Amino acid sequence: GVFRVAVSSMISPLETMKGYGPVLSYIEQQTGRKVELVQRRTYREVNELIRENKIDLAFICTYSFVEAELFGARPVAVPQVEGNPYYQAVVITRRDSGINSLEELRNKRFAFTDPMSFSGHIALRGELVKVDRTPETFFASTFYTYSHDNSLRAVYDGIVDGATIDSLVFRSSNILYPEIGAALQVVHVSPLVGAPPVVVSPGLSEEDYQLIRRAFLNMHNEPLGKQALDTLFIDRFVMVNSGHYDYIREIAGKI
Repeated sequence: GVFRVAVSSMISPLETMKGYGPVLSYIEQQTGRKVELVQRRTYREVNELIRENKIDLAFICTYSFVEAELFGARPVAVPQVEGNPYYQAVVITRRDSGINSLEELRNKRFAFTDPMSFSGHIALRGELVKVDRTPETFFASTFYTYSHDNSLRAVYDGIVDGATIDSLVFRSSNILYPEIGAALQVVHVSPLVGAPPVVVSPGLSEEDYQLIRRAFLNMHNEPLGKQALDTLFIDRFVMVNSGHYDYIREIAGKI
């Protein structure tokens, strides 16, 4: 049958099929199966498609992966970006705010991305356990933007006092958008975590799992695979190291 690949529609609005097109063509080449792109606004909805075996493969966030593993989602491979199969969250404020630390955001307005994002939510919910607080009992108000880009924009425009976003989104935005760049500062960085594993649904056969894993790990050695990687701003796919996610697994237990 069709091979269904699920992604969030909010990471790159209007540019999702443009971004994923080449890698879907690569999956078609390596599997011989017609590929359908399945989009949802929320990572909660993407995880429910995986749980119910309504899709074969998904590009999900790192906290989504820690939840999806409990219902038998299997990691395929991990993207290596800027030479690292790992990353962190950054907390950003305006240089002119007088808010120069995570601590000084107490009783301030804060933006998260998707509730199931590590770099956009769970990193900060986890760290606040240190002082027996939650976002709701630490910040004056919280808002879920479902977008690293839109959280960065809300800090820039002064709508919120702070946000947590992916480090590469921030550093790339600083280059692309020079004025937003000069207005913003990183005041806090999270611990390191593994890059989000590409996953398959629990229903997939062991032969299909091995075929897909080998295709992802070999993608950088195939001409179409190289085009797919360049388009996604990924160096290559490397083998999953389960230990890379243990900080997130521990946070999940502490809520």
